[PDB]
Amino acid sequence: FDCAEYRSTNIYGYGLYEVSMKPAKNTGIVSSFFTYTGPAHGTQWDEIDIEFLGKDTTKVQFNYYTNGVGGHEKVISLGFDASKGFHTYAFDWQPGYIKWYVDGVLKHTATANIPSTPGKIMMNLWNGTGVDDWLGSYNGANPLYAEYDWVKYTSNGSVFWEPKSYFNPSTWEKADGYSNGGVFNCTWRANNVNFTNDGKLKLGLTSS
Ligand SMILES: [Ca+2]
Repeated sequence: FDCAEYRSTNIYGYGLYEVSMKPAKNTGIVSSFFTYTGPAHGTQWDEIDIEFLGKDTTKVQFNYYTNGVGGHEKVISLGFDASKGFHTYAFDWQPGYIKWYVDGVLKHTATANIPSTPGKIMMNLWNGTGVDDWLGSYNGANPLYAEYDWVKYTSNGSVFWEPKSYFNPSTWEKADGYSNGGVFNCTWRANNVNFTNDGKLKLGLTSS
């Protein structure tokens, strides 16, 4: 299986991160929006996540890692099926808290051991292996898509607006030609990152 990952080339810090998206629906997969920096780049592993488990798109999972330590998973019920339309998901990341919102409504707050290292904005779609309890087993269904209409990052003195109508190499990069291995049971392919004519980033999960 081939999957997809899109990531910023720059780093961003504290502020409001918003994305308008529509995750894919299927057992065994995840569609995400998150920030990330790792020892892979050094720093210290700090990451804030919005993950949609395809097994049940009526919920969304929030989580974070501070210094390689995670386990802050919070599953919230949305009140609607996320895969049926675009909604706005955001997280307000400040030095002493992370606040998550759905369509402008506050849904979760965290104040413990909050990350502080600036990272890249990343979006991916992938199928797991060895985590059937978390994601359900992946059944090989495909192609599957996760779509993103726009991304916005607002700090108090700047705004990063990305409407996703075309590929901009100075700002983003596509993952390609490798697998994360581990529970990621797919290889990242640049060809699986496409832009629709109407201005949406469309990540796909396909066979091969
Ligand atoms: Ca757009």
